[PDB]
Amino acid sequence: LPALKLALEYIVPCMNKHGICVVDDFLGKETGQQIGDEVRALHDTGKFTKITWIEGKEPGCETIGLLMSSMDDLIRHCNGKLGSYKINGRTKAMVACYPGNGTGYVRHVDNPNGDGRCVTCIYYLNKDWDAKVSGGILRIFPEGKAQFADIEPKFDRLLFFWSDRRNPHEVQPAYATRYAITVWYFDADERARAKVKYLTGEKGVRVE
Ligand SMILES: Cc1nc(CCc2ccc(F)cc2)c(O)c(C(=O)NCC(=O)O)n1
Ligand SMILES: [F-]
Ligand SMILES: [Fe+2]
Repeated sequence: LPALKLALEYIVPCMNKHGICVVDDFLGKETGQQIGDEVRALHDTGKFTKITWIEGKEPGCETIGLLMSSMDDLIRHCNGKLGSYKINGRTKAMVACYPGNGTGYVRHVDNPNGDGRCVTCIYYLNKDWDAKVSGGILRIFPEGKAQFADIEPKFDRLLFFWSDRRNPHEVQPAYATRYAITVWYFDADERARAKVKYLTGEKGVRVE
């Protein structure tokens, strides 16, 4: 369970070099399947509008909370070494469902205009996923780098990449149901001025 070694000796150098880092078998089969059940259960609450946002404290979402906690640990152990960013917080977890009728997601930059988000963190929970059959590959186009990077939404896979213009990415069509959980980490300075100019933050919330 050497998270400090994983962070300093793998995640950090990997991100500084490529701006993309893949960590396989993050939480183990049992934990990953637990997350799968929690995520599929979100449907029966009618939470999906498909995406839903999870804080982690919700009843029936505590394994998701475990994942988020683990994610936070790795980031905490990195602190100060991921670029010149200073991570002071994150978003809630966004749970995405691609129904699997050829539905993907068009090429886009997560944070093109500086809303504070510096690192994207994705966990995939698709048990026995085969991208040969079911597709759903995430293709990232790292800025200036040669070829693109194809990343299978493999079960229990954790992915990190820069959120800014350096990593335009698209999700290729899914031919089976494809779930992912995403958290975005905030850089202190970028986030500070983002609250100044954008309708983001607590003030960004609608009241009845
Ligand atoms: C469903 C989904 N939505 C967004 C952005 C939506 C958004 C817009 C504004 C916001 F403020 C917050 C979120 C993504 O970027 C990805 C993605 O990149 N998936 C990669 C993957 O699953 O492999 N998927
Ligand atoms: F806030
Ligand atoms: Fe994205």
